[PDB]
Amino acid sequence: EISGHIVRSPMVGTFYRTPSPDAKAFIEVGQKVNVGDTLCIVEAMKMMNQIEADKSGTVKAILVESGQPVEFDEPLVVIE
Ligand SMILES: *C(=O)CCCC[C@@H]1SC[C@@H]2NC(=O)N[C@@H]21
Repeated sequence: EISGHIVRSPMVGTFYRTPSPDAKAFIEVGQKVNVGDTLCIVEAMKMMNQIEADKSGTVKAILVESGQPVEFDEPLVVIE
């Protein structure tokens, strides 16, 4: 059985769950995202790699661990 969809970081940077401290937190666990919705930023050299969920579904968890540097092909967020 498939485990949904997993999003692996395309490059290296810095994962996160809550951008601008004065925000509403990005797509965290138990969250709902639809093809066309935001996801999160990578923060690679100040590029704001703000990804946008394009597979719809409900986030299951994160393996990259926000606040931690990102690496090529890193499960940023796994959707259910
Ligand atoms: C880049 O100019 C310096 C670091 C910027 C950090 C960014 S702002 C939105 C995210 N939230 C946070 O705490 N850090 C990320």
